[PDB]
Amino acid sequence: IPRLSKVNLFTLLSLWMELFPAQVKRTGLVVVKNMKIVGLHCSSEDLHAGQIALIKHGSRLKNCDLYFSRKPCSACLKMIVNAGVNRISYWPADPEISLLTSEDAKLDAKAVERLKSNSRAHVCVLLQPLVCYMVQFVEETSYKCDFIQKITKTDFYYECKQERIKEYEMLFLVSNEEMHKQILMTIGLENLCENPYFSNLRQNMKDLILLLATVASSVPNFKHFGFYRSNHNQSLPQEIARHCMVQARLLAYRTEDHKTGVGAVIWAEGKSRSCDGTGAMYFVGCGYNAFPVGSEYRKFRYIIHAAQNALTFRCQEIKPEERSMIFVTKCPCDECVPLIKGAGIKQIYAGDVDVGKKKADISYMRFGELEGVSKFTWQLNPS
Amino acid sequence: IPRLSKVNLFTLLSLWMELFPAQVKRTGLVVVKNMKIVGLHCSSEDLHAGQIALIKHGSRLKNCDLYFSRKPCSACLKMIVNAGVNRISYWPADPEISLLTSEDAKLDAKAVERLKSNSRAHVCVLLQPLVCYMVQFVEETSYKCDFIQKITKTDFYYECKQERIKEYEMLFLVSNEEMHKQILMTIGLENLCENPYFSNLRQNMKDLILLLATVASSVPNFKHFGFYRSNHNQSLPQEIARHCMVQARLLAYRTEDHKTGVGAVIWAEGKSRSCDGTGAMYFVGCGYNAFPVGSEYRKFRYIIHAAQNALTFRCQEIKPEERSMIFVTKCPCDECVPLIKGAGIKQIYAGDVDVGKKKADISYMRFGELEGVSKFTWQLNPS
Amino acid sequence: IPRLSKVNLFTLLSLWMELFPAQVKRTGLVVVKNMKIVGLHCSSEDLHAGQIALIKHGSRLKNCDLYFSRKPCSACLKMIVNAGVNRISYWPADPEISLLTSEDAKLDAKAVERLKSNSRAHVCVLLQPLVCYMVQFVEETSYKCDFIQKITKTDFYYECKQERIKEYEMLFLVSNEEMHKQILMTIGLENLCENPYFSNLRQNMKDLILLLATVASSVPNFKHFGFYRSNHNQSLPQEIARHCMVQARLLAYRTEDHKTGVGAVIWAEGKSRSCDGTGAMYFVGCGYNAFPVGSEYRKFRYIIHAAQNALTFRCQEIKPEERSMIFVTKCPCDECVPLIKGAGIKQIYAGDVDVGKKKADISYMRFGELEGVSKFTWQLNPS
Amino acid sequence: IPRLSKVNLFTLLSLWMELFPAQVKRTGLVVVKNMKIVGLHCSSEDLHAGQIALIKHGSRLKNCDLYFSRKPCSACLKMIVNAGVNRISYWPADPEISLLTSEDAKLDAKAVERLKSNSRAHVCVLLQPLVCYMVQFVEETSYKCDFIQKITKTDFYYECKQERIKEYEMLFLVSNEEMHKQILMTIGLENLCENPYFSNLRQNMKDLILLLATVASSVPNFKHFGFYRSNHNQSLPQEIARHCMVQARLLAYRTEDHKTGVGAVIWAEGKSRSCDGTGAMYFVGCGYNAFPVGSEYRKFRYIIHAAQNALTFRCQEIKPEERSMIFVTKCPCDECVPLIKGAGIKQIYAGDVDVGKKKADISYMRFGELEGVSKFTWQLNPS
Amino acid sequence: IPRLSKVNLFTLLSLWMELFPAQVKRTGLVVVKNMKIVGLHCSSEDLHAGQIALIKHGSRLKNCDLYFSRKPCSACLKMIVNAGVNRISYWPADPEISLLTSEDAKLDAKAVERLKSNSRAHVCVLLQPLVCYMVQFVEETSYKCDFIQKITKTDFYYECKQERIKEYEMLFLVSNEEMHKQILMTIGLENLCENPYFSNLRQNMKDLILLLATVASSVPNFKHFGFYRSNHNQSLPQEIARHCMVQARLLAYRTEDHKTGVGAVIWAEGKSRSCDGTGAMYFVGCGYNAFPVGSEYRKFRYIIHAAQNALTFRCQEIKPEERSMIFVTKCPCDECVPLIKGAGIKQIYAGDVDVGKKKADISYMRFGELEGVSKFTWQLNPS
Ligand SMILES: [Zn+2]
Ligand SMILES: [Zn+2]
Ligand SMILES: [Zn+2]
Ligand SMILES: [Zn+2]
Ligand SMILES: [Zn+2]
Ligand SMILES: [Zn+2]
Ligand SMILES: [Zn+2]
Ligand SMILES: [Zn+2]
Ligand SMILES: [Zn+2]
Ligand SMILES: [Zn+2]
Repeated sequence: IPRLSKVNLFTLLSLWMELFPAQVKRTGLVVVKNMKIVGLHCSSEDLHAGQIALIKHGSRLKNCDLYFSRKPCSACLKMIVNAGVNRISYWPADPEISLLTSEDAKLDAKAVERLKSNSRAHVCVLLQPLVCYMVQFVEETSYKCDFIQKITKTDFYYECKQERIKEYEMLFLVSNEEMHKQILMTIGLENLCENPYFSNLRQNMKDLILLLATVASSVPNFKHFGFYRSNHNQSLPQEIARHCMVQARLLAYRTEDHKTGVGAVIWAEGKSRSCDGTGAMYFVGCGYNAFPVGSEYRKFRYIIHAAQNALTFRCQEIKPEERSMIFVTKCPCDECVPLIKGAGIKQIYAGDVDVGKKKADISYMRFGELEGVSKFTWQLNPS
Repeated sequence: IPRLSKVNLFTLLSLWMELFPAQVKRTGLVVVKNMKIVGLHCSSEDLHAGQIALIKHGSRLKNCDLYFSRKPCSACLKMIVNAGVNRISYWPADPEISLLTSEDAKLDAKAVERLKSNSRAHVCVLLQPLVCYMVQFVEETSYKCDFIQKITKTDFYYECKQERIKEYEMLFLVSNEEMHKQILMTIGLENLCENPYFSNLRQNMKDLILLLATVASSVPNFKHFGFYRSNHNQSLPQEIARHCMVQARLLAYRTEDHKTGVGAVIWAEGKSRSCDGTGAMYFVGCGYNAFPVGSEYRKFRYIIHAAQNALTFRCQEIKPEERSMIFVTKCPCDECVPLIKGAGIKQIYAGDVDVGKKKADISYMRFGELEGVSKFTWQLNPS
Repeated sequence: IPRLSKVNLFTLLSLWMELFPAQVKRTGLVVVKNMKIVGLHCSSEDLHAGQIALIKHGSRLKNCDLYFSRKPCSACLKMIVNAGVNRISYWPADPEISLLTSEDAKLDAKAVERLKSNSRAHVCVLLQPLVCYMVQFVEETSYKCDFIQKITKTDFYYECKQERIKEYEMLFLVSNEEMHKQILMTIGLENLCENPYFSNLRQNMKDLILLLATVASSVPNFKHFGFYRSNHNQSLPQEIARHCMVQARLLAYRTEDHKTGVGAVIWAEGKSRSCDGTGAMYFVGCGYNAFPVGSEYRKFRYIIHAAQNALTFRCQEIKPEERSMIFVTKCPCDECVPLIKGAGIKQIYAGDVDVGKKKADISYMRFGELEGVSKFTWQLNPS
Repeated sequence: IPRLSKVNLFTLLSLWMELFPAQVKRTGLVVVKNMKIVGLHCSSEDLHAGQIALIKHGSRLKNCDLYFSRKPCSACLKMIVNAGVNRISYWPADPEISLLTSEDAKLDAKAVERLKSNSRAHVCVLLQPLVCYMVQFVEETSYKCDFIQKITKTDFYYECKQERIKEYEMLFLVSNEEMHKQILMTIGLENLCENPYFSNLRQNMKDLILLLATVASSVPNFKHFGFYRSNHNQSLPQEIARHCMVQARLLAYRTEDHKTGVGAVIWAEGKSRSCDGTGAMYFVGCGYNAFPVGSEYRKFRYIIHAAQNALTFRCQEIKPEERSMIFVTKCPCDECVPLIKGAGIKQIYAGDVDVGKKKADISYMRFGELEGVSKFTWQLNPS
Repeated sequence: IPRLSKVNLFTLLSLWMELFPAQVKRTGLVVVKNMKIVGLHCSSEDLHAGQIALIKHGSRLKNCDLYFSRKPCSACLKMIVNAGVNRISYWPADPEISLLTSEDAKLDAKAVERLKSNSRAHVCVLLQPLVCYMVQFVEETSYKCDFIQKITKTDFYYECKQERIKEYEMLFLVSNEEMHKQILMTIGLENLCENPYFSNLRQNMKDLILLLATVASSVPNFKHFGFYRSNHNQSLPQEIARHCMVQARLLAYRTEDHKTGVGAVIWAEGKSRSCDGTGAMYFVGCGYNAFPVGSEYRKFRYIIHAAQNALTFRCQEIKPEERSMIFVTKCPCDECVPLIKGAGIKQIYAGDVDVGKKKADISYMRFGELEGVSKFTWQLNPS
């Protein structure tokens, strides 16, 4: 099966983080340390994505790969290169200081280039072309996901997917070819301004947005479907729950071991005010189905599930007093439910498609009779 | 004087952690990083020792030596090797999935062997033969310990020692040679099934259990003896206090310099629910008398006391809101009492034998007149 | 412009930490890791500076540069070298155990020498001579600082300067050459007892005390001037606020190339008891105006402000429930105010000379319109 | 079987290197890098052992453990601590500048002590007590060695051992307790001047000399026995061949889990002048019959032979123009002969006791018809 | 005493290497690894300095600081950064492709700037201002050097110094204000084109050429003075001997703390053809008087002499077949002569001013009767 690239996932997550529900445009950000995500940020109405990462992490940004969805401003670049970041990737579309307006915006882009030159920071573009079968694979698996299939049991997917394609291309892409060349010249990408490198970057940029609109439509806003109980115990806002579930869906395409991909993400809600664009919520960990590191490949009994990787490679600890949520694309197995409950995760969001089913090596019986953790599943509103 | 080996102490502590007061058998665990204990776990009624370590530590298990008291199951082994552990030692007896019953257990043991070979971490047995004088030295010092000597002032020790020997032999040892050979064949120790490598392992396994029963009897349940106030402020359960004190007694035999060994262990009680087999309690730090690292050797003004090493080489911080207590085998000196009080440790458990004594380079006067820290000492129940 | 030496600042801060408001004398301490300050400690009436560092840091003292204001005692030296400190600088004045009295004091100093020889850590003296222009540069800038200039708007600075010169000479210096030679022979600096290496050390010691009394007088006690609100929300004690502001003033002289030096320090106040000599307050971070690490380069557009450096290279995290204070020598700019507010810093202490100004590349308009953060500025008491 | 310690072997080899045939006494030296010998030196009539190592290695002494047979003088110590050596072990009998005479010698020892104090090099004594069965094991295995058995088939061994004991103890040991007491006071070993540490060190020193005289006598100068060919190509001098064979015989006691021990050493003869005390010859590599660096568990099929270890962990390369010879205690097997011939080793010195024998997992048939390499075997002089 | 800076000495040596006797201009180069010189190169008539370093070192240029005397061309820069060099310092007077002529030269400079921008290696200028007493100190000591004093005992020094000042400033400096201003604009040094940074760089550049002309005149071509034998034996060409002696004379000012600074350099002559600008002659090692590294500090007894540092920190080995010679400013002591003779150095060049003298802790008696090593001393031609 096709496997999503690491730099393509961190780029896709950065674009998705820009769409977190809430002259200078919004910017998402992914902070990656040792090829593991250690933070997902968004630009609040007060601060920037590159400045929130400095507040949240500080000197811990040393030797970190930062993936912005817009080129960071001069103020936001000097602070992160001083922190110690070694790689700053960005989406080659309109930067943070909107060039589609100004003298200040155009002059600021020049300052970034001078700052990029005399500094050792690898401010570059890590965007990569996808595999030919990747876009077909994502569309095929999205229609079979636990969320589209749940609605089917109640044509709509393609209709909703087209709207996301329109919405995510007037936001993450410069439709005009002449406008994009101006931006690429202004942000120090002259070698990418000439064909076929201009068309290669543009095609791949459109290629990744199609994948994002395909994944984002797999957890759709449609006919009042959301995450609700089957009976803290309070549900998240539906916009946040769907956004965090798409993050798990994106991680599900990093799966390497099984033909069916599972991805999980852990989010916790602070009890105090926060400077991030996500609000009180912050990112705890993420993971996907994979073999143990080192190629440790009965074939399913040597895999680390999505929930287990999230609890293993987590940056922030689970605060007992806080409300911490986990978003698993599928029903947690009998192996992961004790770990999720044991780790102190208060709420579980998943798709109750495999619930109650016993297989040869995996079982989904503990999820249904789980006590102590609130389980929200994709379904119609009981009210 | 004989000095306990590092791998022998981590093996003994793992066996002792299995006896923490509270198909698949209980397992103790010692997580060691940079030759320093950074966690003492036990198998809860819900989770496993290997899975609890993943929850408590996560990715911090990287480059860690884990000492189980039973061979971890395939589920627990795949997670810890994924986290990045370095050396998975285990007690070469009945594994976690009990072989003394089943087809599922035998298949699971095979699954570990395939995972052991595919993976990189060294799943080995670090059990070592004891020094010839070690067992005699341990018995000699245990009769002169601050707890047995306190009892005599108010023949019994050997009577209690024999009972522990019987109890710990039917638990940590396979008495039947036929049964043990089946286990060693099943758990991949084929080259330890033939003599003299079969009697060597069996003798050493029995040799360490004799040492454990000797140390465990030095803090005995006898004539309603426990840790009570000499007159939070609430005492720990007597089973927990004695268990944590034997941990300090085990560390006291790593004392390299001074003729009398003192060991200390710090435990803290969380205010929330926990997934560990020890309950709300968790391990903060441990230490013993030793010269400053790097062989920095009066001969007593260059020694780092047991309390000071525990405060120095501690994994978890002392939470001011939590109830944290320290178990020191001997009365804390006038040098360690301010450090224990200053660090925020709420309770002190020790043997008030040296209390009030004024030696040349060491004094025990500040312990008696200590304000702000609850002091529990080995004595009769006042009520 | 003159730039303060890295080891001269850590030496000056250690002397200043000894003056934190509250047989054995007080001792200040600076813990430096990777050339960044990770702790500022004083000596409480119960504990020592070298023992408080062990409590606050523990094993985190590994590979740390410790700058004491007095030579640590044998008890304090053995604990820090056990932790893993590599370099222990000290002020070559009277040590912690006062030699200006005793047989116990003189024997303890000899014990340190054996410990210093036996151990590996570099117990040395890093005091360095100042630049010729440095001493009058500090005096010139101090008279033009935001605090002396504020008073003049309401011939006095030199009277304060002389008083602190007298106060800091009878405290940090041994005026008698006979007494100092005895101390230097006792504390193992026998090669510094002979000229010209005896007058060189004494001259350097006098130059730093002259510089310290110059900086300390820049935030004077003249009249009723203090840090009051420009109408938690409660002000710090005036002695603490002035002391913490002088720390920022000392950091302001590490400014890389900018003509005007700005320094910031962040302090937080815990709600529980503490063992430190500073009380409940602990040190969060420090910084100064400087270009991004790696010598990055309109010239002001590529500089990291004092507040931004403090937020980046901070050891402790900003606890939302605690009281956090930042002391910036100049008025925070429009770049730093969102970061200080975003980071959760509850109170701002700063000057108000530049408030309301609109320069070309910098503005000070958001400070006046700041909501949610208490602002304290150098002014007379409104009451 | 008793396995010789690393620091005991490097100490034993340093003593043996002092006996290389050729006010200030001759000194042997072993240079160890990554626990592998990278040089064997002796004090020439012109230079010192510590100065020859600097010439032969230079900056390569960085992070190396040097094992002298006498405490290096001030000139030798300052040059090797400059190079960057890690540990400088020595035999605590009599330093290079002999104290059994002078004011200059006594003054120099004090200079070494001051140089040790202010430097970070671990100038220590790594001498360790032997295992109880070690001395008996060496004695019994020496009568069954390939060289004593050869003479037997043509009571003498004990007679040769006794005279070696007299010679080696008179040279490597200070017989007078008072005289040795003075030396340990002079060379900064006061803590070893008090019983039982004075008797422990003295007993351990005699234990290693007894072992050395046992190993040295195993390749005895009895009658006209030596290493002769079986009718370059010229034989080494018999004193050199016997000395180098004992080196290969001392390595034989590092054997890992194999009842019969095999050790190898490779020496090459330079075509030009040399500053070493060994003459034109230099040390190429050493190795003992042992398992791979990890574990390899028919059990003989996974053990690395002595010749293979020497060719693997060799410091100097085999120059085709030079005359290089290898000394192996046992006859090279059919597996090692192609490697020795292939590596370019010109001459082989061995014991032809098990030559021509074909065992199950090992054969010795290729040695008899080895073409291109001159084979010298322990035998009586043909003429 | 003033001490020459590291980056300030490697700059001086690079300029001096340009003057090695033999459109595009000759360029000297210093390759520095771990703050130790590992190569001195000059631009041959067929190759460039940056290309000879690649041939001589290859991949060993990784993590090396290269100090060119002219900015390397685009061809030379791309290969050295491909090798993995760390810093490329240069003398900001005129690049390799001379700008004082062309369109090709001006275009080439732009290519270097683009190459430096998108690459990672620090192409910077490490030139530093001299200490105030430095220039006077060198002028005073040079008149008292072994070579000026030798001629004096046979006013001239100042006359030769002025000629070197006239020659070296015409070559290493751009006298015209406008021409140097244009070059700094062309080579991407616009930040140094504005006062006072234009006058600062020009003044410091003049200070070093004055320093170089002062040192280069300390070994003058006055009358028929040269290095001739006191009583291979063949001497070097007088131009080469004087040039190599000035290298030693330059390192004499790197001496840690001695009024009598001593510097040494070792050179060897290959028997075959070479691509370097120095011919078959290549650089072996260099050194100066200094205390042992590691804070080491009868003061002269703990000083590693210039010859000893040269042998310790040599890069190339002393090949017996080649002709290798050492240049020491002072007469080798009785301690360094055995090491120079032992290391295999064939010839010694020195100043026989203090030959035969016997001080307290140093003697110069062994140099007079040194057999086996050819000795050449500064004297009049015996013909
Ligand atoms: Zn921005
Ligand atoms: Zn699962
Ligand atoms: Zn388990
Ligand atoms: Zn104590
Ligand atoms: Zn102290
Ligand atoms: Zn600012
Ligand atoms: Zn010597
Ligand atoms: Zn063999
Ligand atoms: Zn070139
Ligand atoms: Zn010398």
